[PDB]
Amino acid sequence: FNVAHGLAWSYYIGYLRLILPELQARIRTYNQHYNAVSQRLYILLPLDCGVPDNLSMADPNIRFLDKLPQQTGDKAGIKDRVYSNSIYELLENGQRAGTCVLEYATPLQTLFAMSQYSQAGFSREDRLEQAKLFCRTLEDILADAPESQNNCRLIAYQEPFSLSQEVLRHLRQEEKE
Amino acid sequence: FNVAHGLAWSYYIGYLRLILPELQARIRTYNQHYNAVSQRLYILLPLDCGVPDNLSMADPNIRFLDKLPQQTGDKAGIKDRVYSNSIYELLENGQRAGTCVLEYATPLQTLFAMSQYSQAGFSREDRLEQAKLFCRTLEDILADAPESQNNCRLIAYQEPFSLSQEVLRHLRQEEKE
Ligand SMILES: Nc1nc(=O)c2ncn([C@@H]3O[C@@H]4COP(=O)(O)O[C@H]5[C@@H](O)[C@H](n6cnc7c(N)ncnc76)O[C@@H]5COP(=O)(O)O[C@@H]3[C@@H]4O)c2[nH]1
Repeated sequence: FNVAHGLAWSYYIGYLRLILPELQARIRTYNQHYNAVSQRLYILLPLDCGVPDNLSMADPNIRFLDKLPQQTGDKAGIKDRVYSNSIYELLENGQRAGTCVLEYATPLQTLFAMSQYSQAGFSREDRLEQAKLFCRTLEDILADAPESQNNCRLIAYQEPFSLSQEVLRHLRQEEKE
Repeated sequence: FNVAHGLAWSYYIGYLRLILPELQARIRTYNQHYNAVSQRLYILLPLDCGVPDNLSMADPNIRFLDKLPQQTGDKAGIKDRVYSNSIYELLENGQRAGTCVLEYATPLQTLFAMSQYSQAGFSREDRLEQAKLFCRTLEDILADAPESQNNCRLIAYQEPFSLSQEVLRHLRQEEKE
């Protein structure tokens, strides 16, 4: 029916509510320790199309550089379950034009897969509007979450382009203020 | 409305479909390498109550021993995202009566949390039947999944007891055949 609403709240309480409070603290460690990546976490949400696993192939201008400090903790009986993220370099005309923490909204690929299996009661036409609904309920969550306080920026998009440009646009404008 | 159905399918396509095919292979590595833990993955699903993060406190007789070999791979733009599980010793009258890979159905604690936040449209009364629905749709998935082929056993339960006994019951009976 409306699976996206539930998955958005799962994205909050099982991930971002966990890693947002300590995110900025762990970026400082990397930058301070390494000779710079900006503070926010940038989450890609392709609405129409699917979610690749390697951004470098989704857009060659998005080159991955290094990892962050891992985040560990016991969650649901697994001692030292570790949450890790990735830092990507974004190029423009062969020039390093940005650096930041970039990743896809993993639940989006769950939706894409569920629209294939039969007994999920989820048709391939509903896919777009569910991706839209997911992108939006998550927006409502982050505006009034105490954990989200200039922590992350949603990058929604739909493709009939170049992704590296789309993320650059969000980077360039958060530096404006 | 009916959030559990969606979360069950998220549990399959984002976790068990990933780690079940290689699970048994990675258990052999541990046992063969370490001087024994049985092959299945045992997933706890408390329906009424919540999901603690440390089983040793949920039941003192469930003592954690060691970890498995980590499982890594790129998923949604995070290079070398790692999935790890935990191996627990289960005691009986102060005696080591079992060893296996044990964990909670993480989505269950997502449900428990969502029943608190206001704008999730999810009341605290619906909690039990949603946990029931989650336990069941997942059963339907594992019966006809090609990835699940004597890989894991669901341990559902509801508490007005001793958990270590409940898991032992499932261990003792899978050894009967
Ligand atoms: N991008 C990203 N990186 C992460 O490290 C990460 N960890 C969680 N999540 C996303 O947040 C939510 C996690 O909630 P939960 O863990 O309760 O459900 C998860 C979780 O129960 C199960 N799962 C995934 N990894 C593990 C794990 N290491 N241990 C147990 N369960 C896991 O599979 C469900 C769906 O995961 P994803 O569908 O890949 O995206 C998850 C999910 O939407 C992550 N997203």
